[PDB]
Amino acid sequence: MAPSRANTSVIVVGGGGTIGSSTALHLVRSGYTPSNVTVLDAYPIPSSQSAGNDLAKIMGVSLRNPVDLQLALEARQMWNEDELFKKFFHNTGRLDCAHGEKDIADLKSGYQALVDAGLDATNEWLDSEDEILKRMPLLSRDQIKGWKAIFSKDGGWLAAAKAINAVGEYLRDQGVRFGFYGAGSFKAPLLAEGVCIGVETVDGTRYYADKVVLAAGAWSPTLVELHEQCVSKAWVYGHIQLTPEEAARYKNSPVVYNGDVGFFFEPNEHGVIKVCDEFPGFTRFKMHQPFGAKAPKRISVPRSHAKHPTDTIPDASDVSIRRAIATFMPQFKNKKMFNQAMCWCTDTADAALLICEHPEWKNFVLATGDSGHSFKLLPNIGKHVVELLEGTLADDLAHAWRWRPGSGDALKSRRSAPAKDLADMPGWNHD
Ligand SMILES: Cc1cc2nc3c(=O)[nH]c(=O)nc-3n(C[C@H](O)[C@H](O)[C@H](O)COP(=O)(O)OP(=O)(O)OC[C@H]3O[C@@H](n4cnc5c(N)ncnc54)[C@H](O)[C@@H]3O)c2cc1C
Ligand SMILES: [Cl-]
Ligand SMILES: [Cl-]
Ligand SMILES: [Cl-]
Ligand code: NA
Ligand code: NA
Repeated sequence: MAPSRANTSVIVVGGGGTIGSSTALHLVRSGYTPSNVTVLDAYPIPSSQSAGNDLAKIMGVSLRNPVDLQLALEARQMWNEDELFKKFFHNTGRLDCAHGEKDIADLKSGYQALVDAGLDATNEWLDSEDEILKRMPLLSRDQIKGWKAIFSKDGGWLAAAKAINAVGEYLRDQGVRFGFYGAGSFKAPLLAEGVCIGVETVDGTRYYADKVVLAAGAWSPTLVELHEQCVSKAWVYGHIQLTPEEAARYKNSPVVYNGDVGFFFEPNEHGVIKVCDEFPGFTRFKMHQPFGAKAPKRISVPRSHAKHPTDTIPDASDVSIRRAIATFMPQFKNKKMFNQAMCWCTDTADAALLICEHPEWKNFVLATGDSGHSFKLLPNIGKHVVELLEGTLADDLAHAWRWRPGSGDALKSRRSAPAKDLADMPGWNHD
């Protein structure tokens, strides 16, 4: 007879990443026996190639629809109040800025949506250079001519690697089982007459459990057949070094974001500032056969920086990140950029998550579709994956997250354009 919580075993594939580690965290917190939880990943938690594993990330701009609202609020509560996560959230505030008549109009209606969702207390509209420089004087009046902004008091950045590592340490201490590398890289579900009973990894190690969760990020559509519900894309970052004097000047600075430029935020403990641009992402299409598809298909397969650490970023991304520096930090415009790299995410057509049982395999549950904006949900997203496993997922979440092949083009998703492909963007490959 099929089990209580204490007797239920769960494998989390990709449990070294954002959604996976959250899932393992909430299994244990909700009272699964730790030894009954297995975390499998290609790399040790925090996984080298996890989009959530770098020294610092920003919370980022919320999406403006009610499910994302509720998730981001859940997350915010936990980043403020959860003893595990609190210490890694740096509540510097955020400026979401815009320039151009269309962009500013969209920013303003976005602002109104926030007011109308009841976030008026923590968001203010800034309608001049002066009001923006008040919130961050270190911005350049020349550069932000005619900018307007939303300032969010609740915004900030996240010691992301440190957070996932704290989760990993907690899982470890509690007695979660780990397999990494050959013993952690998913190859295929184990199936008994149409029902999933485990997974086999690349090196042929077999694991058995009552539930399997595929939280494999950008790799999810490469591992099992998803009929293009998820299309995986790379974004880019670089770093600049500030002197101790400069770093101290920039300390406690808000996150600054502009959708036409990119973002940056305060330097870390080592006086390093991370800079990103904003763009529709890059695919890397090639032939690959997920499991559960008759035949190899052209799909976007991440080019992993962990597998290929000599990779950088396309020349065009160097140019766009440079432009961001020159706009945000004109006085640093000559600083050398280092540790430029790509991180991989996976887009759904509607940019909502894909968290559902796989129609073909009972007890095989997808938890992916992160759509380039889910790191903020590290604290909370696992709770809802567990809910799904337990049949208790709220209706609206289950709906937003449901299986939905053929329901839109994820290559474009909600971005401004279909992603370009790395094959056509020179300068990242240094083999
Ligand atoms: C530059 C950049 C800026 C971003 N900005 C923001 C932001 O401001 N705010 C925000 O909320 N989000 C942001 N995102 C997105 C955020 O990083 C992701 O949405 C989130 O981290 C993805 O979570 P995930 O668990 O789906 O994937 P990941 O964290 O990448 O985890 C997937 C895991 O699966 C593992 N895996 C892969 N293949 C296998 C296999 N065969 N077997 C076992 N395991 C496997 C991987 O090793 C990895 O650990 C940003 C991302 C990038 C790259
Ligand atoms: Cl932010
Ligand atoms: Cl300076
Ligand atoms: Cl490759
Ligand atoms: Na990293
Ligand atoms: Na200034």
